[PDB]
Amino acid sequence: QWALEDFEIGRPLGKGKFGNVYLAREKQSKFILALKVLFGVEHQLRREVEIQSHLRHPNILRLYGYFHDATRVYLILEYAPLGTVYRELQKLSKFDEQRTATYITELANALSYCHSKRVIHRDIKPENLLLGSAGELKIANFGWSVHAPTLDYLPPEMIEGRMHDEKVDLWSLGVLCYEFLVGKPPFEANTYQETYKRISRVEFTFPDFVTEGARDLISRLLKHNPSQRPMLREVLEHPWITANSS
Ligand SMILES: Clc1cnc2c(Nc3ccc(N4CCOCC4)cc3)nc(-c3cccnc3)cn12
Repeated sequence: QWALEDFEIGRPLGKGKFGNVYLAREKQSKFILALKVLFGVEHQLRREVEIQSHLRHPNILRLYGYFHDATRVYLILEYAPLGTVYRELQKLSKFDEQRTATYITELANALSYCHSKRVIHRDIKPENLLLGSAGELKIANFGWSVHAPTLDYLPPEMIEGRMHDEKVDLWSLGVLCYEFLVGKPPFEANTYQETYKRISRVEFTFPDFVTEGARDLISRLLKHNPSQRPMLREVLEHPWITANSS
C-alpha cells in the first residue's frame, strides 16, 4: 500500500528505540498522523503489527499500516495531539484522584477489550500511554505484546520466569495507579537488583496523602499471587473509582 512518497514529514514528536516518531501528513488526503521510523526483535514486531492493526478501541492507539525500504521501516500510526502521560506526569509531578481514576477507567476498559481478543500488553507504563484530542488515554507500543498465556512495571511471576496470564495487566494497573498519585512507581529502586527484590517481596508504602480509598484499590491490585488480584470488572466497580472517575 503506502510508501514515503505519500507523506510530508513534520517535527519530531519524540525519540524511541530503533528510531524517532515524526508528525506526518498524507499528501493526497492531508490526513494528520504519526510515523514511527525504525532502522532481533523483528519477530515481536510482526506480532506488534499483526496484533495492533486488528485492535480497534477508542482508548487504544490505532495502526493504519506499514512499509519499509533498503534502510528503515515505517509504522503509520494514529496521532495523539496531547503527547504521553509520561510527559504530563513530569510536568505535574502527581495527578489528583479525579484524573487518576479516569485514566484507570479508560485504561481498564481498553484492557477489558484487549483480554477478550485474548491479548495482553505486559508493557503498560506512562511512556506507552498517549492522549487524544479530548485528553483521553490511548495505549500504544505493543512491541512486548503476546497473544498467548526496566522491571518497575512487571509482576513477580514475570521477573521470575513463571507462566503468566491476563492478570499481569492488573498488577501493572496497580503500579500505574500508584505512580499517578505519588509521582513514582511503588517499587522504584536505584538498581535493577534492588527493584527486583522489592517487586518479589511486594514491598511498597504510601505517602500520607494517599487516601484510604486509593490505598485499598492499589493494595488489591498488587498481590504476589495472580489469583488474588481483582478482575477488570471489579476494578470499574470500585468505590474510590466510581466516586472519582467520569
Ligand atoms: Cl506513536 C505516536 C502518535 N502520536 C504521538 C505523540 N504526540 C505528541 C503531541 C504533542 C506534543 N507536545 C510537546 C510539547 O508541548 C507541546 C506539544 C508531544 C507529543 N508522541 C509520541 C512520542 C512521545 C515521546 C517519545 N516518543 C514518542 C508518539 N506518538
